[PDB]
Amino acid sequence: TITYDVFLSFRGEDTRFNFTDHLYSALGRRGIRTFRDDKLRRGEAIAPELLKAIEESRSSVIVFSENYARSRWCLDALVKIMECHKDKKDPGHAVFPIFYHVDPSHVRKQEGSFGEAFAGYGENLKDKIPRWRTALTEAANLSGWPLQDGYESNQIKEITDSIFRRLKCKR
Ligand SMILES: NC(=O)c1ccc[n+]([C@@H]2O[C@H](COP(=O)([O-])OP(=O)(O)OC[C@H]3O[C@@H](n4cnc5c(N)ncnc54)[C@H](O)[C@@H]3O)[C@@H](O)[C@H]2O)c1
Repeated sequence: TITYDVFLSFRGEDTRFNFTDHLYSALGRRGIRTFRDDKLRRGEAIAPELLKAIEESRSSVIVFSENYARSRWCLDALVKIMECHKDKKDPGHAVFPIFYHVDPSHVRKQEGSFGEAFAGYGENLKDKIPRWRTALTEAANLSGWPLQDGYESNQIKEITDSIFRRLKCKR
């Protein structure tokens, strides 16, 4: 079953109210139905509604940001997104990564200030760190958009145009 065209994965502390919100609106203007979580959530494990939303999405757009790996919920959602890209067919789950002011290699290799996040995870999350690294490394190896300082409105326009074209070709 399919409900959304795009599941928007992002680190709220970094881009909730600014870049990802403008990206969310641009996707809507193109007729791309997008799930952008805005609910208050608490607890240890990721909310099941988010995992369910990923399963019912034709694709996921990941807004990688400096502190993305500092949130277990973002990493857990990424693991689900990549398990979906690999295992799901009819329809497939496309994955569009956006490196928002982060070096793509910092995400792929878990290096730089982006990689420092894994020092804060202890042995309570030993079993998780390998699937987290693998999901990050895999996601960073899909054709995306490295975004450095620049006119964001144009960056988002090119990104959502390319996603609109790719999703229409997948249908
Ligand atoms: N999947 C891709 O489209 C892509 C593109 C470039 C590099 N890479 C990864 O980086 C490694 C090294 O690449 P290189 O030797 O060409 O030099 P490099 O690491 O400098 O990358 C070349 C250019 O591609 C950009 N880039 C990196 N990851 C990207 C991605 N996922 N989507 C779009 N652009 C991306 C970089 O910012 C850089 O401008 C490769 O072995 C691969 O794992 C992947």
